[PDB]
Amino acid sequence: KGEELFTGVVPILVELDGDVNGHKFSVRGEGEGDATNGKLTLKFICTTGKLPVPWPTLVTTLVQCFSRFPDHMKRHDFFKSAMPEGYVQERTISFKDDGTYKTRAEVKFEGDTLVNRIELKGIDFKEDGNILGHKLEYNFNSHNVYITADKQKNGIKANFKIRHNVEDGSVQLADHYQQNTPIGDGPVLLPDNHYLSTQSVLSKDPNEKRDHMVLLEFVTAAGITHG
Ligand SMILES: [Mg+2]
Ligand SMILES: [Mg+2]
Ligand SMILES: [Mg+2]
Ligand SMILES: [Mg+2]
Repeated sequence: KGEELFTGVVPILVELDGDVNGHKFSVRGEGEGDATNGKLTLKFICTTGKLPVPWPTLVTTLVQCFSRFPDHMKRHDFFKSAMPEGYVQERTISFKDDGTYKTRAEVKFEGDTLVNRIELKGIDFKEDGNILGHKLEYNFNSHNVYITADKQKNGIKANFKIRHNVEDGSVQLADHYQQNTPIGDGPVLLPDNHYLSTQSVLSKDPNEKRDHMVLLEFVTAAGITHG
């Protein structure tokens, strides 16, 4: 159990219910994860019609348990150790000079499937800013996510800044503050100030008529040799 549950290719299910400035929407995703290789392959669909925000702004919200960990650090993998009961993942995403997403998700196994279920509330967005104005490019940069223990709630925190490319060559910053807490009541592995590195590629299914996002991710864990 724990890391043993990720030994092969694991089916994934993602469900997001969103409300941004009162615009409600839903997203459903399906695909597979291979933690041994740090590989994720997912396809997301907006089931309610058109997405009212850019797909990229939802990437980080839409399963860090799939990171590839080198064998010595595996005893610091909070995310797999909390499995299969899972963890709660909460974020405040503050878009620079624009609005804020508040997210609460539960990540856990439902049988053989790793499930990420999310509620997202977005507030204070500008009607013709980069988000509601859809001025973000359909691409994604690579980011490191620095993970620190928070042994008071028996979990981890992370702070990181996502850089979204804007169609005019500027970069829309999305400041992320993240908290994860186990759902189960037992002890879990806590990290020694490590980081997760992620790389993402966004594309489109040519046969798909619905508003959608195909996503391929690498994700790997690594210790901080120095700053
Ligand atoms: Mg719906
Ligand atoms: Mg988009
Ligand atoms: Mg890309
Ligand atoms: Mg939490």
